Amino acid sequence: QTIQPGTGYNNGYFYSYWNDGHGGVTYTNGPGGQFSVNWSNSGNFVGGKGWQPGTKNKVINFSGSYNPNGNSYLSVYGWSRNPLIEYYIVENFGTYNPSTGATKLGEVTSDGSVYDIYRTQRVNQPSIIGTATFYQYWSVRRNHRSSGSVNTANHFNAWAQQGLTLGTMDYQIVAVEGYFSSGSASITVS
Repeated sequence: QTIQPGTGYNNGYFYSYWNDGHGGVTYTNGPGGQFSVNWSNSGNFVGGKGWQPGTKNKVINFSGSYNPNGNSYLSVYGWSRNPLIEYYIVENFGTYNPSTGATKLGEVTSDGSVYDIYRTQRVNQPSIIGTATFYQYWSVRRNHRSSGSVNTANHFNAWAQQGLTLGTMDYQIVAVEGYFSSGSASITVS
């Protein structure tokens, strides 16, 4: 169903939908691991389905239509505690590369493409544990796609070789994020 921001479980999967209050975004939970998002002149939002808690070796499958009209990303997104980390394994994006301004740590090959790895620090920003300071890890896919399989272990292992050591995994979802743009997406996670 079309819902206001919140989290929960729907048809077997965890979901999380958040927006900045700006308006212009419609999020709908669909059958199985499907979710749909339609936006027009939105603010900043994030919505998707997956698991709570996630794991360090989950192989995530996703398929569907992803049609961004401007700034947006389609990624495997989640958090870790001890250390507190917000991470993204970006599979596709619109007009803006999300790693812009981040520090490149290295590269990793996974699921048919090389990914560039970055890190950035968020100081006194909102998090799953409240206002805090933490790193944001990024794996950005070179060959954009809207369907496929993501072997999270390859990314976590690559990040570990670069110094990151994830601790307790919190939620882990396939998410569509939008940043003051428009677009449509219908994604199914499994």
